[PDB]
Amino acid sequence: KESRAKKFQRQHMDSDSSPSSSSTYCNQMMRRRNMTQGRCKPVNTFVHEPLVDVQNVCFQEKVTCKNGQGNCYKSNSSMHITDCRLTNGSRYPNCAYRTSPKERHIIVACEGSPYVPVHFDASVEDS
Repeated sequence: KESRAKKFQRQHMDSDSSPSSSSTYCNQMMRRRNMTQGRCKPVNTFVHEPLVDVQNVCFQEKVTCKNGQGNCYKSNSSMHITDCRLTNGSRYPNCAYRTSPKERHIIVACEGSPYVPVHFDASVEDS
């Protein structure tokens, strides 16, 4: 009863929660999202925008992927997100990140049917 896309949602898509995330949000969240299980994540970037939005991206714009195909795409515009990068030389099992409340574009790799983001690449700075 599980799927791939769904995993991506609870992976980077944190819309559920509200903005203004400065506290140890990521520091823990990232770990609570089953991302620090067994090991520690070097970096990450949550999202404060609704999926429906990110999804439209795959239909709004498109971009190249690691392989070199149009498997990737970029949001037609900026989007609320919560930066999350390791800090204090933290390491597994320890995991400390710096929650950075910001809002900008993003690039994700959508696939399958329907066309939804099943992976996250990295956030953008500007158009």
